[PDB]
Amino acid sequence: RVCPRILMECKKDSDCLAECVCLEHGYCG
Repeated sequence: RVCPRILMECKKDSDCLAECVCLEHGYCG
């Protein structure tokens, strides 16, 4: 559940660092 709250763009879930995932807005959780 390690996914600090940051708003960066993302194309796919792997694009985000840590355990974060790419949410509907196209940004990491």
